[PDB]
Amino acid sequence: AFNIFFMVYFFIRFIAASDKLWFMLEMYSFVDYFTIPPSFVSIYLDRTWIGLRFLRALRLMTVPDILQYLNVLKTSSSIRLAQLVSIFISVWLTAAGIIHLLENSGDPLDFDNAHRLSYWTCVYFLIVTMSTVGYGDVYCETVLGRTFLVFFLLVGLAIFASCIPEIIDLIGTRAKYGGTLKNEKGRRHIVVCGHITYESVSHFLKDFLHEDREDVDVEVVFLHRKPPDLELEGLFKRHFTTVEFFQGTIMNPIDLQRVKVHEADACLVLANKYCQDPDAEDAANIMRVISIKNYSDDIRVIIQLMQYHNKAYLLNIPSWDWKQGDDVICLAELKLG
Amino acid sequence: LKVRKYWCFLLSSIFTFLAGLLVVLLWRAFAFVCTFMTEAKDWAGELISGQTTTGRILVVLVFILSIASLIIYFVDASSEEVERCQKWSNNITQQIDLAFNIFFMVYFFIRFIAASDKLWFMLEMYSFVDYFTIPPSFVSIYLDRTWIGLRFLRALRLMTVPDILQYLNVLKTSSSIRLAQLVSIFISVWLTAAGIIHLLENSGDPLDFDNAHRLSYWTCVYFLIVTMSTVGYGDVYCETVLGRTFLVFFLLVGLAIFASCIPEIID
Ligand SMILES: CC(C)CCC[C@@H](C)[C@H]1CC[C@H]2[C@@H]3CC=C4C[C@@H](O)CC[C@]4(C)[C@H]3CC[C@]12C
Ligand SMILES: CC(C)CCC[C@@H](C)[C@H]1CC[C@H]2[C@@H]3CC=C4C[C@@H](O)CC[C@]4(C)[C@H]3CC[C@]12C
Ligand SMILES: [K+]
Ligand SMILES: [K+]
Ligand SMILES: [K+]
Ligand SMILES: [K+]
Repeated sequence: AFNIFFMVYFFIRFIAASDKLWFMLEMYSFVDYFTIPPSFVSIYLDRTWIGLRFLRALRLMTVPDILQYLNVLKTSSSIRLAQLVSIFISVWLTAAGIIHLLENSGDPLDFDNAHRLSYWTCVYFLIVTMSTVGYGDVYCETVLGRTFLVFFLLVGLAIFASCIPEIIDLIGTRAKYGGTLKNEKGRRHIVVCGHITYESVSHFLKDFLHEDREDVDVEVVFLHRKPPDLELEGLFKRHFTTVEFFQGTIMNPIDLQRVKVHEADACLVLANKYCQDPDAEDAANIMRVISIKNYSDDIRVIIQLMQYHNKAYLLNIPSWDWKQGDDVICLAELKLG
Repeated sequence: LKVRKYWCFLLSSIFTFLAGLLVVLLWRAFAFVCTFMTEAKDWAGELISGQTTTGRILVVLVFILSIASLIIYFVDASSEEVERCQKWSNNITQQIDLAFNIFFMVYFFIRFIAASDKLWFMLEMYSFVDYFTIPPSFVSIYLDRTWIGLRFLRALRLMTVPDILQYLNVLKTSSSIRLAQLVSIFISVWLTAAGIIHLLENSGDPLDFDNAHRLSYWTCVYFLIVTMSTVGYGDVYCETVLGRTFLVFFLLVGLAIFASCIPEIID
């Protein structure tokens, strides 16, 4: 019942083929040549043979094509991952079928040195070979089995060494920093963005959380684009109950929702004082204030500014209001003062 | 050993995980249809991170019994048999195991309170270790018989050593933190995988248990390092169906760990 469907599917593919000569030599059609015709012969002969039924595993390499036809796979990484997994599994299962047939049948024209091996033992034997472990508990004994193993060792080992490392890093690790900040009743928090480094965060947290000042239950939420390094991650661990970090940009309205800017007491924009171009640094920080004010107008913003002539741009923003608590800390004005 | 009660140990661990999973979901529904918790949640989170003086003691105390729990598992796996019945009062090893396990459940409860969301906490990797470790101890207490079970999961607790050292500010530079993470990950995976091989090979195939392969735990440790190095002497190899099945999955991922951790540890 399955084979008759595949021949009419083969005929449909034949009609759709642009050139018939190259279609007959296609890899997929070669699978159908050695699969369906044996079924009819076994029907007339009233006897069954395992034959080359292992070639059905080669049909798994068209799964990424099938998923792309239905638009299930969209991003490039998912397409690459699907191709590598499908190729590795199909080759692994097909090679195990070849070993299973050659070993169990025995040498041709005598068929007296048959080696009894289960198919799943051959699957286990194949993965030991591709990993280059080679226990030797299971090994090929027939001439044909060893002959195929010689060719497989040349090409099969390269597939394992190229697919598995690329599969692992493509999967990667789950995003450690992400998701929305959990809402709490009667909770006060501030959002700190801009120049977020280990030196800037540690210096800020020491001054912000000092037992010489009044005790207030305000927690700090950090938003930055680049993931933190190991030193910064350890610092956040030591302040687990009062400091939270999220990965994202203040210019993305989605990320502003994640950190709950509209519910924050104030937004603090740190600046890179040791920057090559003070004008470029000031322009980036000014755009951050515009993004925050665009999301909501009644949010207190405190921003570190590098040069005084850039202060006019912030003052000309319609939503900027010094009465409501918006402040500009100009390093050039304060230092020279 | 006429009838094996290993299913009772597995059923209780599955039931405990399922009961806790639905209770959290039911409590969310119960809360939906219907100040101390907030105060306790902040206090609990401060304790597990070792911010206060009592928090530092608990974090250090967690380190001490994490190694101790694994050590008593080594002497427990040295037994020739995997299943045996004995009075709990006769052996002092079971008594010490109970003393360590009761601490880990109250430590689990403290971590549960400190958790921001309870649903994701129940699915955490660390909590999965506690699901299959402590509930079997109580079942073995009532059944008056002991089983090796999944006690090898205690080695997974070693991956929190870098977190413990970071809580106490022992690790400061980035290189030391990276080195601690790689060493802890490699050792925990190596010891856990050896425990899986030791259990599967010694127990035998399920529902028959007649093809058991007698292997010591340290032989499995030696077998694992030969596998990850891709040397494969073949003097020691898996014979059971379940043992080979796990080896197939380990060869896909375990070999990558060795090839990525050891070169990075050396330099
Ligand atoms: C594309 C064509 C020309 C390639 C050559 C045809 C191939 C596929 C055919 C022709 C001869 C056939 C082989 C003849 C003899 C044997 C030995 C038997 O115990 C297993 C099958 C096996 C190994 C056959 C496999 C398929 C085979 C190799
Ligand atoms: C997270 C949950 C859903 C995963 C599935 C539950 C797992 C952990 C449980 C359910 C069935 C259990 C298995 C049932 C049978 C056996 C065979 C026995 O000789 C060794 C233990 C072993 C191998 C058990 C290991 C643990 C097990 C696999
Ligand atoms: K090798
Ligand atoms: K070898
Ligand atoms: K080898
Ligand atoms: K060998």
